[PDB]
Amino acid sequence: ILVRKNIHSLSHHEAEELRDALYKLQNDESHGGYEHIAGFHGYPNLCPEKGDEKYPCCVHGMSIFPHWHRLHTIQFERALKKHGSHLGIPYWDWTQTISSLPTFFADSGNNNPFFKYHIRSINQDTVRDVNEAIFQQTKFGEFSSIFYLALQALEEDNYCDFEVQYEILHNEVHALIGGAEKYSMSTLEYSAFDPYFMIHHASLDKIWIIWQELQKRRVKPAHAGSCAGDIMHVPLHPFNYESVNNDDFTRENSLPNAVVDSHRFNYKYDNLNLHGHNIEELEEVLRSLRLKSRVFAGFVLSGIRTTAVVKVYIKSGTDSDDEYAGSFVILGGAKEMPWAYERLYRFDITETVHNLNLTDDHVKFRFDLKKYDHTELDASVLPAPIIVRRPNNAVFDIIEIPIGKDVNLPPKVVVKRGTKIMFMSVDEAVTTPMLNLGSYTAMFKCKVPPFSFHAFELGKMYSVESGDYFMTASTTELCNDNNLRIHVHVD
Amino acid sequence: ILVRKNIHSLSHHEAEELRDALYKLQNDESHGGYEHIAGFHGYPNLCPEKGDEKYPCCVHGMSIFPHWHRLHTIQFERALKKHGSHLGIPYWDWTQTISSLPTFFADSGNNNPFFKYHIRSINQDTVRDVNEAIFQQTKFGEFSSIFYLALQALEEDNYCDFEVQYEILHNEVHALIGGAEKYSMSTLEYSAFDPYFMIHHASLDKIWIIWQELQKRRVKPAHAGSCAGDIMHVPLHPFNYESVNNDDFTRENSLPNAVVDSHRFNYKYDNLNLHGHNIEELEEVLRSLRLKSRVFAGFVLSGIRTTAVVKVYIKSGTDSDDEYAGSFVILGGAKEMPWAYERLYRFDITETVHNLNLTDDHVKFRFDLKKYDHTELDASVLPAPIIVRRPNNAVFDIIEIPIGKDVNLPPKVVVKRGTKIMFMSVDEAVTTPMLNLGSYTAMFKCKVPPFSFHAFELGKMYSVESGDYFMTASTTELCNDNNLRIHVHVD
Ligand SMILES: [Cu+2]
Ligand SMILES: [Cu+2]
Ligand SMILES: [Cu+2]
Ligand SMILES: [Cu+2]
Repeated sequence: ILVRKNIHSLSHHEAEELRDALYKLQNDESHGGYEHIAGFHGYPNLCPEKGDEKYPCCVHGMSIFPHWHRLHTIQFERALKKHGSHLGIPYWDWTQTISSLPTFFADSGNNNPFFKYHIRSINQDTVRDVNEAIFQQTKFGEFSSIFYLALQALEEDNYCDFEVQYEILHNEVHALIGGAEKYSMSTLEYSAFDPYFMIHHASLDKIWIIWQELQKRRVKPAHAGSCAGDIMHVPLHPFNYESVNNDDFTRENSLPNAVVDSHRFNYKYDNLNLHGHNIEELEEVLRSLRLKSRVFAGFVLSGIRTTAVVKVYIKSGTDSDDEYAGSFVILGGAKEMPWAYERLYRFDITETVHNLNLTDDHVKFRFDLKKYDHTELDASVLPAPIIVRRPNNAVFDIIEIPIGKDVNLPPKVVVKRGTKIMFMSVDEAVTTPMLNLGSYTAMFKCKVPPFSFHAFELGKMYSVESGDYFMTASTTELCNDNNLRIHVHVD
Repeated sequence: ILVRKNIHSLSHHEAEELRDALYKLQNDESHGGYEHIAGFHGYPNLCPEKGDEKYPCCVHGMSIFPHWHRLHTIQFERALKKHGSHLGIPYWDWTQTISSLPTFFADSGNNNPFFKYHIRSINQDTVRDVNEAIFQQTKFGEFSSIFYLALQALEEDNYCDFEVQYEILHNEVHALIGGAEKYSMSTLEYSAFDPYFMIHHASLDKIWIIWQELQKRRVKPAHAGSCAGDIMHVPLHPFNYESVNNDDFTRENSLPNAVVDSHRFNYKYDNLNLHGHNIEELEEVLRSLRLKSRVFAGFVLSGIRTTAVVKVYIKSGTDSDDEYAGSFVILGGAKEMPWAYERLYRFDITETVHNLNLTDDHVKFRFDLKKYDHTELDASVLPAPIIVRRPNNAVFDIIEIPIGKDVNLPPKVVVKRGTKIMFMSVDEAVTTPMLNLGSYTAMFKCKVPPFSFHAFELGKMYSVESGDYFMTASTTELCNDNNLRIHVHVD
């Protein structure tokens, strides 16, 4: 019987309840206190039952990334109501044209509890190094910045391929807000303490909702167990571990398959509209993208044990003229629990490609540069972008063009039974054999037969069948000249 | 309405029909001829629809190894009846004490069509280099040689862990019969032509049958799709390809899930007794093994693109005194289609170990020597034996002790939900951390967290839970000092 009203439709009278509730919680050091709730995600680490090895309970990159967050956000909200609340956590639609940071934060003075919070555990206040994060261009379709990504998440079908777009989209915000500060909102291991953090995740949660049932309207209900669900059949840590917020709902309903439905944790949003668009209205904008063929840059991101950014630079035919193809962010931090996107990260680079006039399957590759919160780091681990072209009219097929030679990436799962696959003949040195489904992981360690062309993967081709595939080098030796062994998988 | 009567209970009158039927087939060069039927398995290769790359349709090592064979044997039999037969293909129980090779073969003179056959395609007659393959010791339990293996196949539960024991057992015979001859019955790429071959596989088929329903008597019905079945949902090549024996039954019922039941291809055996033991009687002998703890030497055999033998030598405490721990055979041949046992190969070495007095989990390893049809070959690719101890009373649990350092093998699947696992602390240089379930294949490529001991795998321990596991080196560097990354799996 609670509701997360918009932070914009907020009223002075309403504003009070929020500040009072949060303050009372902030000055609370009990297991249900604010210094303890923010401790779940960032530092200090806990989860493992006395493993004396710490461990960030923050679940990022995993298939349940949104599941652990959706429950944590309600944990924050529930803790408030218990401390004297009236309305739910205010959400902020940061997709729309941002003219300035919410006055709910900016009001640093008057000791606003929503702008920052004193860690208390190891001192240090929650500081933020705001970034531009603005520059209008055009709304209502083709909205530059944020919105596109968010709208590109609802666009995606299936949940496992959606989760990626869901996270990456939310990864952006964290950066601009926390900037490059020590214990900022961008620093995974501390971003949890920030007042915004607790409420920001709610803003993202709302997007999940709109998409959740949005799928139902496409005879493609995706929510609980769909694809990589073996990871879901396990309670969210440390919500289940005996030392949680002790909130009957959380401590027990910590199971991912239970947190899948929001109408269970007693709370609803004032609306289900994004960027001023209603579900039916917004569903139209989505139809716009699908009406225009766009080339995407596949990414098989993997845990870099740290949060940072990455500027995608497209090579030009001139001589080397780079190009700001865009830029995304990867959350994380040393001591984080290992993760690796099983699914590809749909990233649009359409226009950028058309400028230098290159083909998706034809000789097309680029060299991007990544960067930590502030300093430069090993841009090495790309891992080799896996170009993917999504045809316009008549979609939900998507083509997948891996590569041939100098490719770098573990088994990529484009999933979405019915998807198309191919290979990049990049580098003429290597022809177009590329074994195919060698056999099982064992064989995948490169052990191709004596010229016995176990055909299946040729030049510019395609697929349609599902199941478990694979792609190894034409010959045994031509395998170790780049480690060609991308184990593609379906479903 | 046909029957495969024993080759021993055979009578002169009956013998004729068999010789006539086979002869008429042998001198038949049509698509349903004998030179064409034997062509399905060995050379010349076919299967792929005009891939001009040949391809041995012989399916060995795969989970459907017995499925493709069971259908081929009926193909041979059906071809005969169509050419004038009366009884089914005679089976020979080679498990029992062998006093001498069947007189159905030995009768070289009189131009016996069952002793050999002229390839005709590329000349050369079917020759065999018989091996001793005898030496009585004791029957009715603990029968040295053959029978043990066969009885060790019915012993095993589940079908995927059975198929291995099923093949390896049948792999033996091939050797002794073909010996070390060019186009012998031991040479995969030609063994198909041999008259025995066509009938021998029928002998093995009978064992599959007795085991098939034998399981049903243990409330554990395993036949069609059980474990690795994705490989079954595909017709057996080239039985389906348009150019098969054109036998309505084969050409159509080529689907593995259909060949699972024999009572479908119109044919039954004169009995279902092995080594003179009835199903109920034999089921007792099985109860004997389970009543005595036996240590086994796990094996994750993988396609060596050739058929050969391997002598397991156990190291002694003396100084290096080896020991004839036994010996098995691996069928195959250059140009063969890639295979790799997903499941482990149960091989008993009990007594051998007790002599030098060593412990399964404790410092225990051995160096075996493998050999091609006649010459020595790279004994390299072991791959590191994965010792497994099967406790007596109260079985169907099996313990799995992999290893720590200098281990070599892809993801091993002990399956059998409820199985136990551990690790060999062999080599004190490496302690007992061994990460555990790092994450997904991506993470498995070694990328363990910063000392963050994602506990699960410790010293002499165990398991019980199912699902997909894994085991990586304690530290990132300690991983590449042997490539510790055996991806264990259950179910
Ligand atoms: Cu987080
Ligand atoms: Cu977050
Ligand atoms: Cu065979
Ligand atoms: Cu065989």
